[PDB]
Amino acid sequence: DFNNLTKGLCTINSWHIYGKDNAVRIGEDSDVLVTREPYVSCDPDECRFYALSQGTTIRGKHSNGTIHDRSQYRALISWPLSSPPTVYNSRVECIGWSSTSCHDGKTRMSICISGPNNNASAVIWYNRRPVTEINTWARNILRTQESECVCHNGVCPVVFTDGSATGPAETRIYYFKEGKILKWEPLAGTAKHIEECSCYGERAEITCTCRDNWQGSNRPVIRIDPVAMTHTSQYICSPVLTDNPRPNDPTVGKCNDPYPGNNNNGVKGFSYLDGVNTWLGRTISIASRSGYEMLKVPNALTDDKSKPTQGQTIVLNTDWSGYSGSFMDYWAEGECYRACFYVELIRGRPKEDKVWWTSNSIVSMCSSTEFLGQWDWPDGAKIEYFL
Amino acid sequence: DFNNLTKGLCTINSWHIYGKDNAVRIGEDSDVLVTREPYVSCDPDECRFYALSQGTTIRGKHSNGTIHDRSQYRALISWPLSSPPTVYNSRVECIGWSSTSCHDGKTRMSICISGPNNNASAVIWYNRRPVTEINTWARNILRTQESECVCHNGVCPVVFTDGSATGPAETRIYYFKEGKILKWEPLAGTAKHIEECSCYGERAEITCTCRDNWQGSNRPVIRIDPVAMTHTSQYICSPVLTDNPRPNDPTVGKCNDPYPGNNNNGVKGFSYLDGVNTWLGRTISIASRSGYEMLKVPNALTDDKSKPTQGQTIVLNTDWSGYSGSFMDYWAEGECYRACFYVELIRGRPKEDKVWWTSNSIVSMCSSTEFLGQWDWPDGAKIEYFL
Amino acid sequence: DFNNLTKGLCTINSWHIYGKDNAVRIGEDSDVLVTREPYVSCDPDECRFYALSQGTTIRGKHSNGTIHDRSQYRALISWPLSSPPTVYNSRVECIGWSSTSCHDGKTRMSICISGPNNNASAVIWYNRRPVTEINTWARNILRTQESECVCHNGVCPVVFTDGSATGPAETRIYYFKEGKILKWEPLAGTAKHIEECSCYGERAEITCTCRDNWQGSNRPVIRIDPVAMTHTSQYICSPVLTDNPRPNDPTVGKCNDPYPGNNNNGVKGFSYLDGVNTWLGRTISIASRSGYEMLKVPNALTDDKSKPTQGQTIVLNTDWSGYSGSFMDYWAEGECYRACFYVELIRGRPKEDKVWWTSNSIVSMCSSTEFLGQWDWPDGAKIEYFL
Amino acid sequence: DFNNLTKGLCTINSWHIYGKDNAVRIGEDSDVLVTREPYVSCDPDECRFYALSQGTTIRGKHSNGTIHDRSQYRALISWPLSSPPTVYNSRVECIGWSSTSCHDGKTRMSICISGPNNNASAVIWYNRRPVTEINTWARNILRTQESECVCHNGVCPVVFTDGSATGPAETRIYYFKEGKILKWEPLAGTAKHIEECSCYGERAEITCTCRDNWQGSNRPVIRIDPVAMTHTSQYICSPVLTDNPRPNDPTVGKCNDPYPGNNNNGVKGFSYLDGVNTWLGRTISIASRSGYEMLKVPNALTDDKSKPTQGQTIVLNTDWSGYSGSFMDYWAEGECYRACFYVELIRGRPKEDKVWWTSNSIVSMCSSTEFLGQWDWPDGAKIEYFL
Ligand SMILES: COC(=O)[C@@H]1C[C@H](C(=O)O)O[C@H]1[C@H](CC(C)C)NC(C)=O
Ligand SMILES: COC(=O)[C@@H]1C[C@H](C(=O)O)O[C@H]1[C@H](CC(C)C)NC(C)=O
Ligand SMILES: COC(=O)[C@@H]1C[C@H](C(=O)O)O[C@H]1[C@H](CC(C)C)NC(C)=O
Ligand SMILES: COC(=O)[C@@H]1C[C@H](C(=O)O)O[C@H]1[C@H](CC(C)C)NC(C)=O
Repeated sequence: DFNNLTKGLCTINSWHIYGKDNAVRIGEDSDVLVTREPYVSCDPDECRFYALSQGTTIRGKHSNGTIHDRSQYRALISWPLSSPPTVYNSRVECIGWSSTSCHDGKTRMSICISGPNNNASAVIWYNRRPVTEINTWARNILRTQESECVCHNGVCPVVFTDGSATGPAETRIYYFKEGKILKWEPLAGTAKHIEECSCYGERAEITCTCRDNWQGSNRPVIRIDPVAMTHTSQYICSPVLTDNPRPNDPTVGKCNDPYPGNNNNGVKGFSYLDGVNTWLGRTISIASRSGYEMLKVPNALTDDKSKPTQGQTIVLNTDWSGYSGSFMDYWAEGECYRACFYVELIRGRPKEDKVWWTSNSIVSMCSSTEFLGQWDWPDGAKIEYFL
Repeated sequence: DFNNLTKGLCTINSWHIYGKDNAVRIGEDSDVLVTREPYVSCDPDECRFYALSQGTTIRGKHSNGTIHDRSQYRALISWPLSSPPTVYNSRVECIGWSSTSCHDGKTRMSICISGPNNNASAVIWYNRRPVTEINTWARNILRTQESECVCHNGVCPVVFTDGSATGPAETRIYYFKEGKILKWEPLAGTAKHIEECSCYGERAEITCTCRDNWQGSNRPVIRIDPVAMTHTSQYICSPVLTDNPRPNDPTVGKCNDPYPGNNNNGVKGFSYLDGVNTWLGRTISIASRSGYEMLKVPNALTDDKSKPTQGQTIVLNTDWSGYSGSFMDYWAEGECYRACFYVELIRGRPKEDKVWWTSNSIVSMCSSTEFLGQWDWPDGAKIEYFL
Repeated sequence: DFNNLTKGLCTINSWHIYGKDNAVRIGEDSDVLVTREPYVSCDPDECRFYALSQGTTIRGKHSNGTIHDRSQYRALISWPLSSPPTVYNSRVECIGWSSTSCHDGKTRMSICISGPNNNASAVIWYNRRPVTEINTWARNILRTQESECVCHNGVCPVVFTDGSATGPAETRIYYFKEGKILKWEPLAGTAKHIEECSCYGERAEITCTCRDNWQGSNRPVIRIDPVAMTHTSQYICSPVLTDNPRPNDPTVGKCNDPYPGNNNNGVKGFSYLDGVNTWLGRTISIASRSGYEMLKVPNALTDDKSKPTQGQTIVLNTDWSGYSGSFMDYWAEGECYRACFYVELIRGRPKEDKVWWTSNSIVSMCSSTEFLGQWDWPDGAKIEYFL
Repeated sequence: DFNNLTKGLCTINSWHIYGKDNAVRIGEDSDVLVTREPYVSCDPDECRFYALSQGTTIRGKHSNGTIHDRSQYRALISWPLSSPPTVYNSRVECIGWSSTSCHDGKTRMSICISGPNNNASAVIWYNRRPVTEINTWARNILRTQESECVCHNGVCPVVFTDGSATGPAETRIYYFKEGKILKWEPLAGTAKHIEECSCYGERAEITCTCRDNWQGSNRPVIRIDPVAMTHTSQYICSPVLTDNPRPNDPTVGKCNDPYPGNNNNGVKGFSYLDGVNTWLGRTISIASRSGYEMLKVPNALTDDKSKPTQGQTIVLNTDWSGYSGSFMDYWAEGECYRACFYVELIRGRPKEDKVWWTSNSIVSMCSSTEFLGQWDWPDGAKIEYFL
């Protein structure tokens, strides 16, 4: 049967290490594919790492220029937890340069979009075979979440966006079931721009924390109802701004508008909005994608004045970070859903340009009800060795 | 039970990306085997890429001279969809330099022919064990389809050819069932020469579009009946000639004779003859194997005057193409058979001779009922990196 | 159902070769991960090699400095028996720099501890998903056995230690069941210091032979009761001292105190205390970790005067050895539990410093009731080839 | 249930290609292990290649000196049919420098012998776990078949030899069942010396064709009865001598004595003694291990004057050959047992000494009832590329 979001989030008193692949370190001497936009996603019997390959190894020569986001050589691949996406272990889910993937409890739905900027198309795969296609509707880079979607009794919502990435665009929430479109609706609510949504589900409710790439430094939130196939948007009120770049933390935030200071930019990110048990993610730097932390910000979603009451350093401020998304092993044993997340430790261009490539590692963690000590999880590689 | 061709072809209003392995790109730095004559074929629980290995990696030194078609080091290998045929992932189906393979719904039948030009032999494997052998009957390079065959209630027809490749030869249609020969018949119909057939089945009918290597630029078609174990040959009337090389498109074509202009040459190819829902494949160039397109030519099979009413670019005219064959996931969910095909993106010799090898990548697509945007799918490699 | 320790140890009249991976030899030309602290552990349907990867290949450049014990790039990996821990075959059980792992008959429990020296945390995984966490309690390198634990009717005891490694510390015996803590107790008995325990079970009794890293050269023994969840500590009376370094063998040993001569040092080790059928392991050298032997010392556990009555050379005195732990295929056929053990053949730093790395191979053997001839099992590699 | 030899041999009117791995070619650029003494053996659901690894890749530096037969780094490995024994695909069955392996229909029994020349020991594994050990009985290199054994209703006979390899020695026929010794008997019959036996079974009878390494150029035959656990020895009467080196073919051969001309040497080999349907194998050269042929010698086993009535070239006289053994897919479909065999194409030392290694490829073929054309199957590699 299809998995149903019947549990709530477990209490998050800290975060324990869940997974790390050290792909860039290892890939300096093994056949590791170049990637970006990774994520983690579970099936009923296993969890795996996911990402968009560049169709080349890091040590390979075609790794030169992998700083590019959309090429015909990209594809969503998945592989064994905490292992490196290698040419021999990676499994191609589908071909494209933007994806999302989730398991409905019975089987998996993976979606890859591919094509030219002005005329791309998305293909929904279910049970490893293509079932539905969706053509661009705004003709300007059709794109999806870049992280696991969430299903409920067969329904798996997926947030898409088509149009400008620096002004109003056409965002849509699609409701699929066995790869077939049951219904889709345009973005409603007060969020003024939706990009790469990070989602999670619990108690029949799916919460996606995305990124306002044009005006907000205070990421938008899209709360979805998988049963009524309806949703709503907004922002995280809290003054603890979580995008990047982003102006410094104010004392009050905006709930239904983008908090200004930075335009036309940002980084995929996530959060766990669950009352007092609410945790946020943010790069530590406000200027670039470096260092990453988790901060317990009670009621951030609604308390336009909320500040951290606890936190945890994930990646030091002197180490490279990047994309961060949420996933949960919905098939795990227990009375609740252990909240997990991943951080993308980008290496290479643009920041480290003595190499011609751009790749990343992965570090993943899940919540603990204990109050555990922390450690920073760097990619670990030495660009020097790559010169 | 054995799968039965009980559906018709789905409407083809466009073509979506199905698979791509970027083997030559990746193989520049990983252990990827040298190949040619690839194809795609599905089982009830998965689909895979297939090809004739050269028994050597691309970066390997024995890759030197892999421009040769028949050596004792060749063999039909299959591997995971959209992955590169590597030394560690490729599975040897059988040994030979010409094959065909299909699944009857219960298990798979793969056939490899091997041996000296004047005295080769074919071996039919069923359920991964050899069952039947067939010796040359014309003593001049025994050869098969080079792409998936099609079964119906246990019967899987396979088109063979023995004799000259530049004049009359002995072509036969064999009817196997569990690897055993039930019956074989000589080529009947008006087709004057049959080489490397591309087939597909629907509504108890198997249609193979082959290539008249000696006189036709307008590929022959062999329509087979798996129940009555009888067939018939002809050509595609349409003036939209689909072989290569080939003279320019006339206004009227030949239905029961080879359309002249080019002799003793051509390229394996496919087509989907289904009334108005009829689609053709052809290299874009008329001189060499470069660029590839799909064109909706209603009734091409019977309308000796038919012209394109719609089309789609698969590979740009400035990129290398090659062999193209048809396959369909006959075990997919749905009311019809989604038509798919693959294009072989040959790299190396003879066209690109600064390297001593000849290999290829793979790009595969299946039909969509939507009207999707297009993108060209190049191999992606840079021979420069290989020097 | 959960496996139950219902058999006794088979008679040990000699030791036959069980497993060897020649990872350092092979890894000189293949992608083999750098490791340390290996072990062997069985499931109901297979046995595998285990170890703490360094997140890098031996030939890789990040192998430089792998002499370090705790980094964020370490992780417990398992792979196919007698094969080398490669980047493509190794499976990540969990992330950390100290582990233990056992199967309760139904599924496996693996534990990895990770973090900064002054504030680490342990994570218990059961059935491949995290279930329980345990924070440092003495704030000075939380650590576990470094070898397989043993379960009984669902209960799997694990010996931990936190605090100084050169003076009194806090050792605890935890009793888990399906990853959940049922109960834990502090170290009782007369053992004055517990480090890296090697355990085995038979007839409802679990016996762990650990290492007194601060004062004893005569390793301590912790006998555990999985049903009553109670234990007891002591030392091996025998004068045949089995740690390293260690003073020369006296005529009488200590039963309830550390036998002096060497302080603040040692090597993980094991033993089989079973009446007259009692066998010990020890490096042959008394100065460093080189050469390894097995010696039948009847009643060593209680006979403060016992001497060898038989023995077997495992690794010559002129070859590098290291850690040694016990495991038994508790799911094997037969009336008893064939005692097995592994020896870690460390290569590289500190002893062989012309290379910048530190890795190891593995050699494993199990007891025979026959009286078999012996052979020494060297790592086999040549550091010269690595320069 | 256990497989039972209930069929007879199919008629052998020719031989078709079954398997080839091109390991040395491929291994010039991929991580292929160095091996010798290969063979092929089937289980109820698959067939695989087997051999004794050298614990190193061909391109690896430890490949230097792999000309040696017994080292502590050797081990019996098995892998996917027609693929190369790679570091990532090879599976270690057991550790040793002499093996044999067969499947009784329920599970597999593999045996590896290891140790010093004057005091080795054999370990019998059943269902992948060690069960029985057997110590040397003549104290001079304990050794087995080097090719698949044959079982009947649970009983799997294995021919061993201990003592001189150039004079009388102690050969024994062991009868195992689930790895346990049921009974063993010393070599009886008129064969004066037994080494590396090649066996096959049909109609409750197991026939092993071995090699008289001290006096015979006309290989001995040991016919075994798996039910009565009794056997008998002899030689192949035929004057078509099949060992190597060997004097030229006489007109009459010896039935119960070694045919003289060459002493203290030979090559593992096989044959199919089945009345008129009797086929022999022999290197084509009489001086070294080069070229290989199959010859239909009716009644060779009993007709001390029999000459070839038909034959087939397997490997040309100008290509390297070596060991040859028999195997049959006893679980194949059909009314008879298709006779198969493998030839070891040794490369490197001693013949080709510009390299410091010694490895091999594999070529395998099975009988056809057809009269198929032939082709020679060379290893394919170019030692030049290895310099
Ligand atoms: C696959 O490429 C990415 O994820 C790129 C990576 C890049 C980044 O932020 O580093 O922006 C993503 C881009 C987002 C817009 C908002 C700039 N999405 C697509 C589909 O092009
Ligand atoms: C395996 O080799 C091929 O597929 C070769 C490849 C070559 C080509 O067209 O590029 O012709 C094929 C040849 C066809 C005749 C018509 C020239 N078939 C065989 C079995 O030799
Ligand atoms: C993973 O690291 C090890 O096993 C190290 C290896 C090192 C050795 O003896 O070679 O000591 C272990 C150390 C033990 C104390 C007693 C010195 N344990 C930890 C968790 O740091
Ligand atoms: C594993 O080594 C072999 O197979 C060696 C290979 C060598 C050969 O003939 O090339 O002789 C085998 C030798 C046979 C005696 C009769 C010389 N057997 C053992 C166990 O040492």
